[PDB]
Amino acid sequence: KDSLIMFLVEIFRSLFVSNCIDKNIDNVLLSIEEMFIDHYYNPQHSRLKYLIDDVGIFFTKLPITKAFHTYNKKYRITKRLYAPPTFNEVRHILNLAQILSLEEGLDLLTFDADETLYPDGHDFNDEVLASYISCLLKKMNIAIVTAASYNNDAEKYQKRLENLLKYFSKHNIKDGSYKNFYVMGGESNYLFKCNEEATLYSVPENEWRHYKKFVDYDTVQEILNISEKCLEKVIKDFGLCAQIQRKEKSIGLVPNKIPSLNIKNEQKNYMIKYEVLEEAVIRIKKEIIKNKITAPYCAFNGGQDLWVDVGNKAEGLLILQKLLKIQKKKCCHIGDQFLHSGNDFPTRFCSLTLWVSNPQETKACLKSIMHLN
Amino acid sequence: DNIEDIPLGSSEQDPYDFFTLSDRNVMNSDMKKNIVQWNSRYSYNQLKNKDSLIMFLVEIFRSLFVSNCIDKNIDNVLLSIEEMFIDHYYNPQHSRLKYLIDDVGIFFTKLPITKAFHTYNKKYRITKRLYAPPTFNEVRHILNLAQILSLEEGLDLLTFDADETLYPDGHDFNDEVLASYISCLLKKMNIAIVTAASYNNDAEKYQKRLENLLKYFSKHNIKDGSYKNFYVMGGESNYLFKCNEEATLYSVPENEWRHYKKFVDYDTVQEILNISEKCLEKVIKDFGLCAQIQRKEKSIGLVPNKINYMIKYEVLEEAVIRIKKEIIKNKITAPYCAFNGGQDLWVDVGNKAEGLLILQKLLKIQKKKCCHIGDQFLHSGNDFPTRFCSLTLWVSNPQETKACLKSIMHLN
Amino acid sequence: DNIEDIPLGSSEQDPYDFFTLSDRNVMNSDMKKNIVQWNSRYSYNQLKNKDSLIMFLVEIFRSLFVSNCIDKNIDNVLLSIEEMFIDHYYNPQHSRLKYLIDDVGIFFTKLPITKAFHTYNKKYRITKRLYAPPTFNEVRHILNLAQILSLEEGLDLLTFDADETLYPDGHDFNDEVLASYISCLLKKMNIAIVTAASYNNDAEKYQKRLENLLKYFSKHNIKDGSYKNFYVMGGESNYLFKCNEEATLYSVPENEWRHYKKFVDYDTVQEILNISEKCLEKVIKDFGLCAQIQRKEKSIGLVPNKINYMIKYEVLEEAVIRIKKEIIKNKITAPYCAFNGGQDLWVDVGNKAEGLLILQKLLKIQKKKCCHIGDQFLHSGNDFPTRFCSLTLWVSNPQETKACLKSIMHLN
Amino acid sequence: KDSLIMFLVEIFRSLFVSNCIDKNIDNVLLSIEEMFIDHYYNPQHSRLKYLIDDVGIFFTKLPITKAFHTYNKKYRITKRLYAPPTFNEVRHILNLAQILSLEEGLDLLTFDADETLYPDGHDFNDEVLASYISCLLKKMNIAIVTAASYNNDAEKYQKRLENLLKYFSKHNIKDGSYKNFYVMGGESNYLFKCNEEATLYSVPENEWRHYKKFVDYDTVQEILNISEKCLEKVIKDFGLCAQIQRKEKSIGLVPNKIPSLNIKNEQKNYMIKYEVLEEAVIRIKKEIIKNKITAPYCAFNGGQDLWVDVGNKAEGLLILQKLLKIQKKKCCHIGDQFLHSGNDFPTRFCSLTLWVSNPQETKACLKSIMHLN
Repeated sequence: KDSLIMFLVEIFRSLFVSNCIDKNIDNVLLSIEEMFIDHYYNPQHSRLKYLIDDVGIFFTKLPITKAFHTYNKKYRITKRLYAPPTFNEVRHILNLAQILSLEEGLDLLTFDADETLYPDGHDFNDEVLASYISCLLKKMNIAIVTAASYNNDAEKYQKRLENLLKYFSKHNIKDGSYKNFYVMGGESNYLFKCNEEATLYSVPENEWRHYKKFVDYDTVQEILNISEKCLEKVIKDFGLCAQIQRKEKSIGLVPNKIPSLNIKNEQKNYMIKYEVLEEAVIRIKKEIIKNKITAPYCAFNGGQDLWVDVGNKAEGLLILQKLLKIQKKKCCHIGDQFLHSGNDFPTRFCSLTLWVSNPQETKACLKSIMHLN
Repeated sequence: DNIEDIPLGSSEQDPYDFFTLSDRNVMNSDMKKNIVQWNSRYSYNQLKNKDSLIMFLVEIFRSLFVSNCIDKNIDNVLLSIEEMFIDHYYNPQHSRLKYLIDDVGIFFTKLPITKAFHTYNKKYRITKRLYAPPTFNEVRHILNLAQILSLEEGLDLLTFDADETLYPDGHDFNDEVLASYISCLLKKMNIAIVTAASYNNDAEKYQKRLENLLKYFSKHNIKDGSYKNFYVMGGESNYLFKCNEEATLYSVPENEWRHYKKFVDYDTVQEILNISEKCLEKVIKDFGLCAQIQRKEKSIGLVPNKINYMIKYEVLEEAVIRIKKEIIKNKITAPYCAFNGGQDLWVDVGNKAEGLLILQKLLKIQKKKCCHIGDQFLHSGNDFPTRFCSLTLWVSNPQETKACLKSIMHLN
Repeated sequence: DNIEDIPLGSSEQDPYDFFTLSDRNVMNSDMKKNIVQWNSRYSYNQLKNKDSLIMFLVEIFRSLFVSNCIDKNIDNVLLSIEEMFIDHYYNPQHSRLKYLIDDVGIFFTKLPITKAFHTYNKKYRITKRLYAPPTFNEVRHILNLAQILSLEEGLDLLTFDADETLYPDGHDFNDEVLASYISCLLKKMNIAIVTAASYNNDAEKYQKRLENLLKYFSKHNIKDGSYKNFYVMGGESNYLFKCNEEATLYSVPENEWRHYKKFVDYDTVQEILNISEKCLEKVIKDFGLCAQIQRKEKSIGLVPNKINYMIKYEVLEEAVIRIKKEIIKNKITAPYCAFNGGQDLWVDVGNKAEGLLILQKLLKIQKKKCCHIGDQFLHSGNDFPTRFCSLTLWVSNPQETKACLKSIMHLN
Repeated sequence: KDSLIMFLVEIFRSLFVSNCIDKNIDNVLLSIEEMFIDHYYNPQHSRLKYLIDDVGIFFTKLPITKAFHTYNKKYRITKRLYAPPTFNEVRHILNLAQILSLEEGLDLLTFDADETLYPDGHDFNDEVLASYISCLLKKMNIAIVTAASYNNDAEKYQKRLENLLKYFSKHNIKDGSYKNFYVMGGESNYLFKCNEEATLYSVPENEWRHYKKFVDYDTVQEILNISEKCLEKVIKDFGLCAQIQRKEKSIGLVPNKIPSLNIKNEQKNYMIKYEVLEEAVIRIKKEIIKNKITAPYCAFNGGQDLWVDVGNKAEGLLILQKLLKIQKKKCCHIGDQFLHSGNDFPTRFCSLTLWVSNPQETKACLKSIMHLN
């Protein structure tokens, strides 16, 4: 799951079953906060490292006590006699705590666009969410990391973000704010910026090529050929109706449309069992590790088709960090961890990370970002 | 055979959920739901509680897979499990399968679980997976296949949990392809619809949700008198409707079916609603909720206010347990159902198991010839006991309901 | 208040143990027993089943320790737990503590758990441990301290599970230091001994095990008539003996105490023994065991043959469950106890909870003024319900029994 | 616990609940055996490595199927309708499987003397067990690893093994078998052999010094001083009545005798809570790791007193292996894993290891060693 959330959940459970969760529990909260701050400083030798081995690194001193006190007044979770705090609520607590930790401020806010901004299969379609990103764009750089691989063609990427770009053109671009907006395609392969006319344009590759570690063209082609052989073997033994699609630095297994239960004349994408997709992801990672590949890559499920890309969203996050000359403490990222189950590419060590189950919680977290100043 | 002797425990609580997998607000698309079932710590206890028999088979197949022998001749293990299943069919009480699992229920047919496994495996080749063992969704598909293949003789009654399968996300019936399967099945066998919605005795309100479906019924079914076999049940076991010549529901006279339902002195009914109303009012005050209470004749509910204002899922669970505890505190033995919906809370003085038995006794159908289409993710086990009333099939989405009904259509 | 309404479930089974921590053959010295309690996967489910209330406190203190606040002012958590304990003392049925734990039982005294924690911590400084949280053995010591400190008014009855505490490894009583504590306590309060051994109505055989203890009784206690308060109970609740002028046991007349025990038609008693004897004979044949069956008037047992030939512990567990299942198959409702000893198997048509209540009613003692010294590792929960009859203390070895009795000696 | 045992236990449980455990289950057993042999060959890339990460290395092809079939006829564990196979029984199965795996034979048999041979606090006192070691001594070298630290004084070590040495003198030493017997004191610090007169004598340190990796005298003294400071701090805050005892290369915390509950005039060793001893072991390991000590050492509980020695029983096992010029496949060790809870010194990778809860199971395992030839 996520060992840190389970740590706080189990503590709150045991505090609840003692029938003292609604009294003054500041001694427990302050002790947990002092332990969290003691992991902020001297992280490798903190006591939290022994209690939880996969804490990672904390880049800010979060006020978990003040965050709990603030959230509890809003939802009154301590008043419930029969329902103790849940996994979802503790996730909300740590989200508010991470926002409150950034007292000095941040300059880079990144969104895993596949997970939070647009609902998969459609374009940006949230007028209120565009307004929150709008006012925040003025104060800080906002970057968008998207897994779509359209090479460096900015028109295809604009089709998904057209509504937000139209909002930019109407209200943001007036006072030079528009320069702060950045978009990252592929995983770390294509970069796009915004212009005065509110239209996406690809940044020259030579400007940001030096920041990223080079990956040999022979090595990536080796990766795609391995993935092609595995996907072909997986289609053969499961008798699937899918095909392998190869991009410049991307390869995926996409289902073929077939006539289905709709009578006479209609189509539906061939449903591939989610279990078969996970089996394929494990086979691909097993074969890639067998060939001793050090180059970073990401093989993810993400819906009904499987895709293997070179580079990970963490690499694009660190690219934007090093390019904009921002320290790691002053940048945060909004992304959903339910979609990436096994991780191995989680950015908990690259930048601050927020967990937001649906676009409505994104509005709530972005409202808190507005209130922070 | 009777609701009085059937085990309910309406005022019990399933062990608490900290991960809130039932929260269909956070879980959104089916992709995120399927991720958590792979991780055992995320969903184990919640899962097995919904259907322990399936989990029992998951553990056997898991050990078969990790022994690296799941793809060899495993017919000895499967035949042994089938032999336990048949021995539980012949002698359900005090069987050995009953000893292993207390809540296994009753089997009404000889389950050919071996053939169901061989056929399901041959179609999807799930045994070829070297790194992913068979998951919970696939063994529940096998149990569906085993129950369909078991049902060799035929059916007379088909029942649908209408809130779960027929209505998309609370909307009205809007699946024309599904109507064709339902119409062809009504021609051959009786079709019963049980829905938790309580619209008093207003037949037009119940028809409004089934308006699209009844249009297909009037187009093709009205020709051969199959419409008489169609029945709808309101409340949970409180109101009964049949179909007339036109595509409109007409209420069955109360005197015709009154005796089949277990008697409730009615004074207790409104005592239940008064306790629930006081608890919900206190819950609204305590959490400052923006909601309204809708009270029916024998039903009461807590519904969010129109913008819909969001009610915290955990507050809904808190209020359900408060109502059950306060109902115990007044020592009320009447069978009822207080369930936690996605956005709404509802307390009904009926149970869908009670209405299923009422439909069985009215139509004078034996239990072997009765089946039920229902999703076991949403309904708690204490409110509706699984496989105690009839054969039970599990369907997660309208597509699997289509496939099950198509397979039932080609029966024998 | 009565054995008839008390919850037994004599024919139930505790969830199976794969690690066999109860196997005192493999576990040998107390060092190896203490190792496994630190690992949660080794002993969790088995432990909590023996005393869930203690485990409930372990989880709270575990979360307090991992919060790195167990050594700060934790009096708010402890006072809240104490407030739940007192609320469970006033209203045990339907209390909130009863909601958290179903098998908590009844409290007969206001537990000062806060003071018991503060005193136990101040003596051993268990809160100073930075890497090891408080274990199960230390919280069960605190519960012992909380129950002794709770008992403020005083005692009239003291009961010993003789098989567990008095006899060393099945030998006769051979602890002269313990006799002094027992003698001083008899002077002030009545002392009752319940032992599972069944020697028919032979008072000399029961005395042979207590011969060393009765020598001390005759030396110091006989002077002040305290010997009259001493009572011994054979079988499990079948035979009763008192003390006479000399250091010899004399049987209490049956007519004096017959009515207190729940009636058994006796014909069922021998039906139970016949079922058990047939099951044990089949078990001996099936596993080729070298053992003998000893049948008493109202007791029957399976005992290893003299060289002692070793009987596999798991075969003993298998035979216990076989006997319970076959007893159910004949639908026998009489309260009995079939327990799995270390080397022997025994089926008694009595229960130590039934005999404890018989001693309570005979001496006309209120439950608040009754206590029991017993080890909860050996006795299963279904046979002897914990804290349903009187206050219960947990003792692992003769040394802790000495310390508890010394603390009881200085009471008020 | 021990992940491998749990693997077999859970499989046997699921086989039992299917009500097929008494039928022909050779397909499951042979598949598990083939998987075990496939981890014997190419161990780093075996499928067992993925299913169980801590399998370690297997030095022989064990016949787990034949071992189960042999054991089942003896105890009829498949006939039990209500009790599935336990942790103890599966441990017995793997013991028999490891014995049967040594078809070619072994030349070195080692006993953790603290755990199996003598019951703690007493000397060797098993006439029948001495007979089994007697006949086995002729065919193979038998070594004894004991944690007692008496320097290189052979008289103190003979006091614990006097009964077995007397058995050696009467029946073994007649035909030159006595030369095979070896004893290892400390952990890997003192070595003893047997002579014609059946009396222990210390082997010269220079003969076997080269095989063991050298540990600086400054480093071991650093270890003992750290342990002395920790034990002193532990005695101070718990108010214990114990004292620190320092040997050449050993240091321990030993309880002080105090007058106890026995009236007037008697003594008893001060009881130290087992929880305090575990807390001290963790503190000592934490401080030693903080000072970056690479030298092998062992800090164990083992009763009522705590002892910290330099070197581990694994080092003595490998010393005797390299000294006697024996391949790892032809040597086994009999020791109990209940006493060493957290391990970190388990010899599952050094040699074959048997698990034997009491001296009676040692007699049973040594009878099987007799039957192997």
